[PDB]
This record gives sequence, structure tokens and C-alpha cells, in this order.
Amino acid sequence: MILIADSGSTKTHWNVLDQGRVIGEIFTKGMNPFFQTPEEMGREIERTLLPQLNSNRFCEVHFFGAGCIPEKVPVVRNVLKGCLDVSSLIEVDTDMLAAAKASCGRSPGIVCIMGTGSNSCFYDGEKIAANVSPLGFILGDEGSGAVLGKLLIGDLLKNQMGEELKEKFLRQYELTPANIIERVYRQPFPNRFLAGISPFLAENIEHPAIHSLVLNAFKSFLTRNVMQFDYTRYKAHFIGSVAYYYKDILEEAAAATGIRTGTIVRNPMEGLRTYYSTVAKTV
Amino acid sequence: MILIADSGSTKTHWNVLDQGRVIGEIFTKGMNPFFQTPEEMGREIERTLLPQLNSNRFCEVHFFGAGCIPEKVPVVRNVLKGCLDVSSLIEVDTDMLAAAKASCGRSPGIVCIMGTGSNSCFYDGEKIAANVSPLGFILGDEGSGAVLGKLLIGDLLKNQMGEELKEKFLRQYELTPANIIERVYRQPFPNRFLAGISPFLAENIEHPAIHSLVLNAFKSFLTRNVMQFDYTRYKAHFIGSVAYYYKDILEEAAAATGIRTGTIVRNPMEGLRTYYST
Ligand SMILES: Nc1ncnc2c1ncn2[C@@H]1O[C@H](COP(=O)(O)OP(=O)(O)CP(=O)(O)O)[C@@H](O)[C@H]1O
Ligand SMILES: Nc1ncnc2c1ncn2[C@@H]1O[C@H](COP(=O)(O)OP(=O)(O)CP(=O)(O)O)[C@@H](O)[C@H]1O
Ligand SMILES: [Mg+2]
Repeated sequence: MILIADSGSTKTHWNVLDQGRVIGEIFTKGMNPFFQTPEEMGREIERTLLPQLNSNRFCEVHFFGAGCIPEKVPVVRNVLKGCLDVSSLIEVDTDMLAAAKASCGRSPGIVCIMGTGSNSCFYDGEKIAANVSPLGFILGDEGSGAVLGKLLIGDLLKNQMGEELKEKFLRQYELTPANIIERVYRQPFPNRFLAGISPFLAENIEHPAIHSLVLNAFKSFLTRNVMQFDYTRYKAHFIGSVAYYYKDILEEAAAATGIRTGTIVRNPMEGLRTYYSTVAKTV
Repeated sequence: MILIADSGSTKTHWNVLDQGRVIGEIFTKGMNPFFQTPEEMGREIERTLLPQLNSNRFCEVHFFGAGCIPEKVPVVRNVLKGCLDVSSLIEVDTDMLAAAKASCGRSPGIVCIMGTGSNSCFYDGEKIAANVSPLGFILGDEGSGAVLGKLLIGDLLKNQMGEELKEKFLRQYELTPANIIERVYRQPFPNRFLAGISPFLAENIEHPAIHSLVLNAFKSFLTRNVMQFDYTRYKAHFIGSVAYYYKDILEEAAAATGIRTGTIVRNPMEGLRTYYST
């Protein structure tokens, strides 16, 4: 009856709300209109989503994703209307707004995403009222998986972390220094590659130098992004796998910088379902 | 007459030496064999160097450049041989070895380059004996023009430096944030773009936040790169426009970190002239 989606770098999460039930665990590839053509997006829904659905008939669709800024929402709406039989309404907005709806519902707060990339905004309870452009894995995106990966690879290859952790990393991911350079400078989606090797931090978090890398990265995200908003007045909510799997260090960073922490959740899907059952039910 | 050259990402510096005199000072574009075919290098030499010479006869050529690793030495040497009339010797090596010969001559030393990129090595008096791979403008290249540019843009756009400096930057270079994202992530030579806007720091160095940016970047270069070497035994030499035009801050970084600076020079040409005169 209702279809909801949150689209990230790696995957899109789809949920169906129908007759008081939730059907989750429906995944496709990411669906970012800055990186995919309308025919690529259409091909992807047709081939990978529709087979997982009993029907393509829906009352409403609420699609959220990276790249679904104003300029791109008509494109995405178009793709969806061509694949799905939607009787009422198709909403398209950003992953950030999904994170806000999930974590804050209908009330105000500071909302942050910490996954492959990172992002932060002020949500007024209805819409994003302010935001800090992340700037990508090179210039910004502090605390993201990609930046964590960027920091780690720099530390290991420059021998900042000793021989053992370096060789353990290269052996684990079957990388040479030459391969890493190739992938970072000369292949598509280097941010994805870097994020993909960042779990090495969580696995080795016991090492003081690893713990420190993560702590400093997070402090950097908070001071450069979150502290731009009225943080002494509003809780900051965090959504994403980086936020979640390094939750202890994120709280440590917040205590050290002076930020009131709120929700820390792995993904916004549970919160979005709450949104569409409770608050958004009425409209 | 002998011809000496030091080639980086921006320029190739050439000197003609004859009878104890420097007979010409000539610039062409950079010639990196990883970024140019042998053909393209030949054309650039013929079109831009040769018109600036009054003969193409040299006893020796000594060409130093980024990318001129052993793998590429035959390719570069062949282009030079096909463009010039050299009687005795064509030597081809790295910009790093040029910095070493210039700053150290025949004595050991720690040698660093701080230009568009950065690099650090130990020179044993004859050849480079050890080095720290720079890792490029994303992963490494601490203290480089590219990285200074990267730090600046982040700081300005994320409002860490005030509104005035941000507006001044965007106005000066006729840039929007959209343009910047485009140039950094989706256009060729993003490191060159970043390095190309880095002079804004030198132009605004009296601003505390600007000075702070540069000091911290230099500290990071020293701790991550130079300190890998036997720096209490050898003084560290610095070659490059970034090392030169931020000399005072580099010395401050060095004193803060316990590194003993030697030579700080804009480029190795002076030193290379001394080298070939002994
Ligand atoms: N168990 C785990 N331990 C450590 N890191 C993990 C992890 N599971 C995932 N990650 C890391 O989290 C990052 C991606 O998390 P997430 O799935 O939230 O990103 P995403 O790309 O879908 C959101 P966006 O694109 O909006 O930033 C990657 O860096 C990944 O390696
Ligand atoms: N007067 C000046 N003040 C500050 N920065 C300067 C400068 N002149 C050049 N730069 C910057 O220095 C960087 C390059 O340094 P340099 O001039 O040594 O060239 P390079 O590193 O490409 C070696 P080569 O000269 O052989 O090409 C660029 O970011 C450039 O804009
Ligand atoms: Mg120059």
C-alpha cells in the first residue's frame, strides 16, 4: 500500500507498509541521479526491485536518497511513475530528510548522517532549515567511512602505526601499496573503496592509535559541522553505520566537544516506518 | 656548453652553462613521462625550448624531473637525444636527486621538496638511499601546495575562517562552491587546481587563521615525513616554492618539532650550477 525507500552509496532499503504490517529486507543497488541516467535507474527498478514485490501498485511512494536535491526530484519522480502504478502521491527527497524524519519525527533537532559520506543539518520539525555542505571525501566529509579509510591508509603506508597493523591490513584486503594508489587516484568511486576498507578500524579498535584516529576524526566532524548549528539548545541525532559501529567513540567525541547526543541508529528505516504510522498517518 | 633542467608539475627550469657563465635561463612547461607521450614531450621541446636556444650542441645534458624513475629514463633520454645534439652524456633522473645534488653536493643529508606536491628522502652523498613515499594529494603530500589548497578550501567553505576571507577567496578566483566541487572531483589534475589557489595563503598570511593553517600543515609534513629519517644527525634541506615562500613558517614548524633546517631554496638551479662547476 505504501512504499518507502532510503537510497545510499551502497544500497537502497525498501519497505512496504500494508494492512498494518511492515515488509522490510528488500534491497537494491544505490540509486543516485547524479551518477545514473534515467534509463539506468529505470532498468534497476525493473530488474532488481519489481521481482521482489508482489505488486507494483501503491497508494503512496516516499523515495529518499543521496543526490535527490530539487534539480533531480522530477527525474526520480519520473522514473518511479514509469515503473510503479501509484494512485496518489510520489514524494522524492534527500537521504538527509529521511534521517531527520526518522530521528526527530515532527519536532526540531540537529541531524547528522555518518556512513560512506557524512552530512549535518538543522531540521525544524517539517523540513531542513539549514545545512553544512559536506564537500566530498577530499575536502570534507569528516567522520565518514571514506575519510576514516583515507586517514587509515595514510597512517599505515607512512608507517605511523607500526609494521604489524600495516601488513595485517594489506594481507586482509589483498592489497599492495601500488593497488591502493591506483584505486584512490585512477579508478571510479575512490570514496567507496576507502569506505570499504574502514571496518579495519572497528576490528582493531583496541589499539590506542586506531581508537585515536577515530576519536580525532569524529571530533573534527562535530567541531566543523555540528557546532555550526545551535548545539547548546538542540540534541544532535546520528544515522548511519559509522555512527552506529563507533557509537562509543562518537559519544566520547560529543562529551569532549560539548554536544548533546540524541538518537544514534544504524539506518533510518525503523524511524521512517514510525513516521508513516504515527505522524504522517494523519496526512 | 652543458644544459641542466629541473622539471616539475608547472614548469621545466633550464640553464645553459658555458665557460663559467650561465648563458641562458629558460622555462618550458612541465614534462612528466607519466602524463605525456614521448611524442608530446618532443613537440613541446621543439616548439618552446629550441627557439630560446642559439644552438642545440651540448657536451652534457643533465635532465631531472618528476616521474623520471628508472622505468622512464630510456624514454626521456631518447626524446632529448632526438631534439638536441649531445656529444658526451645525457643523464636523466628525478627532481628529488636534483634537490639532493643542489642542497648537499657530495655530502649526506635529508632532502625535501615542497612544491605542488611534497617529498622527503635521505641522500647518502652519491644517490638517494631512503625515501618516504608521498602518497599523493589525497592520502599524503603534507605541506604541499595541493594540500595547502585542500585545507584552505575546506576551512573557507565550512565557515572556519570567517565570512570576509571566504567571500574574498571566491571573488578573487571567480569561483563558486559548485565550480570547486567540479574541479576537485570531476576534472583532470585536481592537485594542480588546488595548488593553483594556495598562494591566497601567502597573500593573506598576516591573518592568524591563515598562518595557523600553514604552520599546522608544515608540522604534519615534518612529523610524518622528515622524522622517519635520522634527523638529529642530519640537517634537513628544503627545495620548492612552498618551502621558500613560507620559509619563516617552515622554520617555526622546524623549531616546534626539533628538526634542524639547512638550505631553504625556491628551486635547485643555483645549487646544480655549483654542483657542475666544482
Ligand atoms: N560492522 C561495521 N563495522 C564498521 N564499519 C562498518 C560496519 N558496517 C558498515 N560499516 C561502514 O559504514 C560505511 C557505510 O555505512 P552505511 O551503510 O550507513 O552507508 P551508506 O553509503 O549506505 C549511507 P550514505 O551514502 O548516505 O553516506 C562504510 O564505510 C562501511 O564500511
Ligand atoms: N610566489 C609564490 N608564492 C606562493 N606560492 C607560489 C608562488 N609561486 C608558485 N607558488 C605555488 O607553488 C606550487 C608549485 O611550486 P613550484 O613553483 O616549486 O612548482 P612545482 O612544485 O610544480 C615544481 P616546477 O617549478 O619544476 O614545476 C603551486 O601551488 C604554485 O601556485
Ligand atoms: Mg616553479
